[PDB]
Amino acid sequence: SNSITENTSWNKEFSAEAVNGVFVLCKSSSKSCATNDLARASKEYLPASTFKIPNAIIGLETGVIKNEHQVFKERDLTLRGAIQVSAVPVFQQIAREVGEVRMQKYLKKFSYGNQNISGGIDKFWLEDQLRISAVNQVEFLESLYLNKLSASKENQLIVKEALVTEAAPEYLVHSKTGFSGVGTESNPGVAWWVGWVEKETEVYFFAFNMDIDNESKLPLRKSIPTKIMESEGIIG
Amino acid sequence: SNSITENTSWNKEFSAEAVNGVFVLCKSSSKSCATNDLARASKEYLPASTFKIPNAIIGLETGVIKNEHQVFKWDGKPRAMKQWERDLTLRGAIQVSAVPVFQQIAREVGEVRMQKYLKKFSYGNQNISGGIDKFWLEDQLRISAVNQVEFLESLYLNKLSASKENQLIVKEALVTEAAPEYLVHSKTGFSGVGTESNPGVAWWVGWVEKETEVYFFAFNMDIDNESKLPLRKSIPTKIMESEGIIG
Repeated sequence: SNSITENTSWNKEFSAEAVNGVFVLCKSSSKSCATNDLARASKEYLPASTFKIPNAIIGLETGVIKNEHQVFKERDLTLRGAIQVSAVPVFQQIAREVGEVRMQKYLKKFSYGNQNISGGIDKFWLEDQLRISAVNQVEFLESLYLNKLSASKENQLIVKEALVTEAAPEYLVHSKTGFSGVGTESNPGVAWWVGWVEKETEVYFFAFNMDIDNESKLPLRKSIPTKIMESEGIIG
Repeated sequence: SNSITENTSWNKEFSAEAVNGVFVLCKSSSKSCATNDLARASKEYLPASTFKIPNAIIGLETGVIKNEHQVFKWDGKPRAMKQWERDLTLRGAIQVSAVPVFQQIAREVGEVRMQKYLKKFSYGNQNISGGIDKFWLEDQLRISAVNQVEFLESLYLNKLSASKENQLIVKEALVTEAAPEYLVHSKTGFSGVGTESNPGVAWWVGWVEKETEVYFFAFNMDIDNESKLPLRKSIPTKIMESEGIIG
């Protein structure tokens, strides 16, 4: 069995910046998750570039992505290079070569959100038909961490290393940002930060999302979760 | 086939700190390497904890290390450093240089398998004599900075005689710095202080993966005082910063 609890110890991190959002933090050894908002933790949002995680695994499994050091046979762009920069055309052509049938098959195997890829093969992760919750993101990342997705162990290891974003002697942070855009005041955009931390022998999975109606607030997608995980003694 | 070229453009990074040492830097591949000291670049030295890289690969390929998520449990007995007195992951044991974890891996691998893999890996003089749990710390095993680059390039390319999975597990365990522009994979080593006339050796070896290019590096220096240990990272870091590789 696994569990989730709602806490209030992190509410001060959101209200100080007037941010509507959710953080989900799961400790692997205890199979326990904590969140500031159970309803928003289960609410499905378009994934935007957090979709580069399953798209990279599917691209490698289908053979569309050549290897860790060269996406396609920029010409010498590495998989990590494509995940960091926007690389809009790169993941568009990966999705096109994968195709709707195989993309649908793998998102069902991965239990990835509502699995609705309607709206166009090269932009459905932005069309707002495909949606995934913060809880679903941490479940998906735990499966990737354990090499339990329906993909080769090698391809899961390649994507795990490509997602490293911070390294310290005591921990490794794997993460991915996403941003749908600013939307409007009545219908704001969504900004994500999802990932996990390998800290000594413990592993912490996390997923953050927030309403955003101004790119001015974009830095908060990393600063709020960073402050929570620093207060928990996980990073920093 | 491979060429080693000696330049003087990094000599001030060494003379400013009164350090006798060598830096080897290769862009893309080991086909062309640059160094401050052609003779020292190929001179073989005790690997010390840089040996944890092949030892980890061999531990995984022999099954002594069961898998990626292996935890090395602390039995509660005294260890030489307090940071080793705890359960450790493979990355944890590598990052804190937990000698006793790797001594037990070496004992379980055994002399016959250890010799076989160092021959497959072309790992320096491949001399493992003197004690299965200390040959890389105080005996006759020797490897040069150029050989370290060649070995790390093979690992980067998944060309060592080991599964691709096991090479990927060790490569992720070696990550030491991450930035949007690059990942640094690296390992330090320090044989000990020796004496003023017969100093020890300190190492920093690794590689830097950028968006479209890779750089392999190996540094070693004479050291007779622990106060000089920080130079094993500061000299090569200053060189790679001046080359626009990191920072």
